[PDB]
Amino acid sequence: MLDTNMKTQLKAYLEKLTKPVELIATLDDSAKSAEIKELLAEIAELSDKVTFKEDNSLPVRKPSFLITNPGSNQGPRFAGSPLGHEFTSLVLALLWTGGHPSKEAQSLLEQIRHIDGDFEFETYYSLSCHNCPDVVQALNLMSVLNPRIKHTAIDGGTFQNEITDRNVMGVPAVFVNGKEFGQGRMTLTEIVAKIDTGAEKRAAEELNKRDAYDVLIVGSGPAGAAAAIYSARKGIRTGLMGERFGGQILDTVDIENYISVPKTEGQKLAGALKVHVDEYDVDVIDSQSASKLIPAAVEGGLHQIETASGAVLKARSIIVATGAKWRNMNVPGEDQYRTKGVTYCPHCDGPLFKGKRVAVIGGGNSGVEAAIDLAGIVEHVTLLEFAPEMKADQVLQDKLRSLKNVDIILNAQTTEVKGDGSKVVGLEYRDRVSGDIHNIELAGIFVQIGLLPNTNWLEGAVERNRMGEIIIDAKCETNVKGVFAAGDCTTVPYKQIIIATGEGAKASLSAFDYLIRTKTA
Amino acid sequence: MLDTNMKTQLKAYLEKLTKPVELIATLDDSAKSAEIKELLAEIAELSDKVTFKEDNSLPVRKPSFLITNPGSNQGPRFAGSPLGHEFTSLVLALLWTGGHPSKEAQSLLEQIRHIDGDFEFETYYSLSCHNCPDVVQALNLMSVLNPRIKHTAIDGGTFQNEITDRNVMGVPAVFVNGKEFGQGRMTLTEIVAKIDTGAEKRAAEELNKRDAYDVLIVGSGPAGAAAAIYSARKGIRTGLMGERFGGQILDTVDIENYISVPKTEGQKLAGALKVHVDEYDVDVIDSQSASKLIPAAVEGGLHQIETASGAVLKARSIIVATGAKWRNMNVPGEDQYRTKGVTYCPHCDGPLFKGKRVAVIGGGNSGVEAAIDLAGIVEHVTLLEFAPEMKADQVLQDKLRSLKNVDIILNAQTTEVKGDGSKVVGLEYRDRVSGDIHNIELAGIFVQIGLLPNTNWLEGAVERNRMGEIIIDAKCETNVKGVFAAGDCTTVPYKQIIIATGEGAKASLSAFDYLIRTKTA
Ligand SMILES: Cc1cc2nc3c(=O)[nH]c(=O)nc-3n(C[C@H](O)[C@H](O)[C@H](O)COP(=O)(O)OP(=O)(O)OC[C@H]3O[C@@H](n4cnc5c(N)ncnc54)[C@H](O)[C@@H]3O)c2cc1C
Ligand SMILES: Cc1cc2nc3c(=O)[nH]c(=O)nc-3n(C[C@H](O)[C@H](O)[C@H](O)COP(=O)(O)OP(=O)(O)OC[C@H]3O[C@@H](n4cnc5c(N)ncnc54)[C@H](O)[C@@H]3O)c2cc1C
Ligand SMILES: NC(=O)c1ccc[n+]([C@@H]2O[C@H](COP(=O)([O-])OP(=O)(O)OC[C@H]3O[C@@H](n4cnc5c(N)ncnc54)[C@H](O)[C@@H]3O)[C@@H](O)[C@H]2O)c1
Ligand SMILES: NC(=O)c1ccc[n+]([C@@H]2O[C@H](COP(=O)([O-])OP(=O)(O)OC[C@H]3O[C@@H](n4cnc5c(N)ncnc54)[C@H](O)[C@@H]3O)[C@@H](O)[C@H]2O)c1
Repeated sequence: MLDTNMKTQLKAYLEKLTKPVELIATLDDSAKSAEIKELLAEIAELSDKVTFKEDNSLPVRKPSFLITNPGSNQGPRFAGSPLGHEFTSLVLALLWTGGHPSKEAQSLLEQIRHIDGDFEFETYYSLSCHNCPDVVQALNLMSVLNPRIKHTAIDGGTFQNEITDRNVMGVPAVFVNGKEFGQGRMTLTEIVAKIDTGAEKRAAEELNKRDAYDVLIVGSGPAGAAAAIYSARKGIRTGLMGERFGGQILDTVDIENYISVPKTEGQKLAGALKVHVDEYDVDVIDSQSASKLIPAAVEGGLHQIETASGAVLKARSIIVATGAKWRNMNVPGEDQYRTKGVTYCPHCDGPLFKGKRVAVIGGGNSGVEAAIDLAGIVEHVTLLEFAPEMKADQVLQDKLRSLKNVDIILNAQTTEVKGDGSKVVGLEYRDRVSGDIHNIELAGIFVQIGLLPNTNWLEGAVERNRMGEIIIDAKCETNVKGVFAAGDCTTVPYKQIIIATGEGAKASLSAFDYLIRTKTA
Repeated sequence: MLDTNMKTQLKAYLEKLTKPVELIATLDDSAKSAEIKELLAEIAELSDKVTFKEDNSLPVRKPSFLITNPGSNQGPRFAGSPLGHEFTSLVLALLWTGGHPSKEAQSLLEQIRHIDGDFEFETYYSLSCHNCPDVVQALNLMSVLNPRIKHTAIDGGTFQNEITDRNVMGVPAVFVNGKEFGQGRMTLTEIVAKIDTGAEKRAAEELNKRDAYDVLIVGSGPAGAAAAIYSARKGIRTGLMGERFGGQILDTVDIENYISVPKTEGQKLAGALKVHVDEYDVDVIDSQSASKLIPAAVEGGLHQIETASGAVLKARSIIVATGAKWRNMNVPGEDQYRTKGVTYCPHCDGPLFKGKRVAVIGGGNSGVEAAIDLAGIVEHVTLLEFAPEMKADQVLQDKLRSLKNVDIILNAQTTEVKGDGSKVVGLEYRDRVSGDIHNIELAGIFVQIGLLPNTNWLEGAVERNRMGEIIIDAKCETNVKGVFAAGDCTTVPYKQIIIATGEGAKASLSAFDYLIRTKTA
């Protein structure tokens, strides 16, 4: 039923065929199926690539024909007339199946080439309908790429029997596996979204496709936030990846040394940090953990960060700001009284305990200094050391034995934090030697047993001191060109919010200075 | 007229005499003056120190007698009876004048021993009055110490003539140089305040008397404020001296990078800094300039700071935080448009000039980097260099010549900042070679010609790099034990409020650590 106009175009279009096409028909003696025999044999006669065969004992509609390459039995199936408005749908099916490429976004085409679900699409059309080809062609494309996605386009003029049995007022009308899909306009892009609803949001593929960063900051505590703002203000492409925006301050409650702010709160300062950040062009990535730094193999090239989610980001410059974790005792009641008397930092919370009795857990330098600190502010201090002797510098140990409101207890293992449901009221411990249990009444417990920088993921790539801290010069420079670090994760002598924010800003200005110096062409 | 009780005490009290006393009388034949002859000769007869002479041609009241040491004619003069309630006033005058000491605050006594004004005090009393001795004795004491302060105590029973001529309803009643002074109760302490109303508030003597500080912080910008809060929170004795509380931020207007605070203002942040400070025990000294550090000559001893006012303060530890001054062009209109388009820092203000044309003044590193910075943010940048070539690292000069929105002008001396009464609209300059005048239209002028740390007052005492910055390690330690430094005055690579506050806190924690380590007895 091809008109001469269609023939000439079709002859011209089949000249753009690089693979051999076969049309496999299933026909039933009716004059409609005779009309489709004629057509297939007309088309076959127009090209040496195109062969018309027929197999009339297949479990598919009659009349219909599979378009395919030799051997393989995968491709678009038309039932009834592939003419009218669907003429250009038919040329396209032959072309694609014969090696011509899709004229649309190849990213989607790969996405489609990899899909797991088994889908038969059967679209219902009729020859008169103007808006039906775009849906037909769409789902045609799909059937060629992935062999799991089958597609039968159905002319309503030939199957009024199926039009009624299954209600179809209005075409086009598609039916994914004997189930209503959708009607009217649908672009391929739009089709593929809905089909992969039970998709799997590969946000790691989102991340892998991003452009290189001018600076990528790893860690979104105070240090990294501060660095993100200073970087964004220079207008450079800036990224800020971290596990949890706000770092340590988020789990903090009463904060009284953020300079200029007599009293604030962790959740609030963290929100204030997020607001300042969003005042600038900063791609904030949350809930994402860095697992490896790969240093650029040449100056002027790019460093890489690997995430635990399997993504890889790329940056002209990196800033590490991943902080530290204070070690816990891991005893009953420790959790329960976190921020209600059990604390870590003596700098931050010391003043809250004037007049009160406290304990320091840990006999290292950090614990011993902490006790000499608290001793001046508070009424009584009890230091408890797990080992049979204190580890701290002698100078400090003698100074602590000099004060009149302090007790040292050796071989003392804290077993329980006690409180009243609201606040700490005491401590239980055992003598690791005789096994004897003991009780202290107090209002505060300062755990000073070790800081652990979050840097074991950097082993081998940047240099660390012997406590795990990232070694930095005054400019926050690491031993790798174009990698800087700021905050508690580094060798800064002290760990405070106000100190960490200053270092992030430094690291940012140092990173910018390195970008502008990276030479020329 | 001495009764036997008075004699016995007086005999006992004159035994406490270390110098020779002379009573010089002026007497007029009346039986009152005969009554004072008798008395003087009774007293003379009670001690070998006390001699009674009389000179009856002196320009003073009759009867009266000067009490004094031989030769010299200075001391308390009584007119009429020095008896009744004023008996014990008389013993005291003889004792003090004969070398016995004042039983009251010797600080005041030195203050009084040094006074410049010429004062005759004449107090009016009468024998019956209970509250008159304390005023009489007070002003007696004064007359012995300083020889400029004369004092005649006047018995009203003998001079009813002067009681009426000069109205005196109610005693005691004192008259500094023929002029009403005061009536009723007056302590010496209270007398001396009022007499030195035209005193001179030696606030430097206030400062010289203060106890040693645990830490003395020099400079009350952000760095020193931050250090004062961290120090005070440890409860140590802390002092914060500076020229002007708030440092550089006070003259600053729009501040958009104080981390956590999207927009604040200089005068406000400075007030917020003052409030946080006053939340703790910090002796704030304002309007006071340090002129010299004298390092302790031994560990465990005290450093000293000399002020321009001549005061000297003492501290176990010092923190220097005296900042820097950006160099000005010193041209007409520079002042006028300070904070209205003329600025110093490109980090702070760069973002305000998106789309705008700007100039950078200065072809050093700081200027050239600044131009490469602004070039990315802004539409056009014009760098003007006073010399015939730029000074900056070559790397940077080539990078600046690489950009497409930049002009370099050599031998260019800015002559005028132009505006519209509100904001900068352009710049005038001369070619230092041909002398030709030129004009540029712009909205911003970034002056980048040199930072000058405020540290020339430290020459020789602590070590400085070659740009004048105080050399510090990561711990803010200087090359002198127990002296630390923080903020723009030091070698920190960048000068920002958030960076300076972090350094002040560091320097504080480092200073505290040094205090606790300073050994033992
Ligand atoms: C209970 C408590 C109370 C405190 N109170 C005060 C106080 O009153 N005042 C004060 O000044 N300081 C206080 N501090 C300390 C203060 O919070 C720290 O100085 C500050 O948070 C350090 O900031 P930071 O940016 O360097 O690191 P962090 O705050 O620890 O933030 C680093 C961030 O990076 C994340 N991260 C870690 N590893 C990775 C990775 N591989 N990839 C991506 N992200 C990663 C971390 O989970 C965190 O979110 C307190 C700390 C605690 C624990
Ligand atoms: C116009 C302008 C705008 C700025 N805008 C910003 C901005 O938007 N953001 C930002 O982060 N930074 C900004 N800055 C810079 C910021 O103010 C500095 O980083 C910061 O003030 C440095 O603090 P500081 O404590 O180290 O020293 P300073 O702020 O300079 O304070 C030191 C103090 O010590 C005093 N002093 C000096 N000598 C002595 C002495 N011998 N004895 C006693 N006291 C002494 C000084 O007069 C001053 O009061 C700006 C600076 C200027 C000039
Ligand atoms: N300046 C800082 O803020 C900072 C912070 C952390 C570490 N550091 C430095 O790192 C080094 C490590 O010193 P440190 O004191 O942090 O660690 P440390 O390992 O040297 O001392 C830890 C001590 O805790 C004791 N201990 C452990 N578990 C205990 C428990 N459950 N109960 C009681 N006692 C227990 C151990 O016996 C040991 O004495 C030092 O050089 C220190 O100066 C510095
Ligand atoms: N990182 C920082 O924030 C910081 C701040 C200040 C200085 N520095 C360092 O100190 C050194 C000094 O560099 P710098 O650039 O501050 O100073 P510089 O003296 O090296 O350069 C100053 C330049 O200004 C030019 N100049 C002076 N007056 C001028 C005028 N009125 N008009 C036009 N041009 C004029 C001079 O010709 C000279 O080229 C460098 O090593 C720099 O890195 C660093």
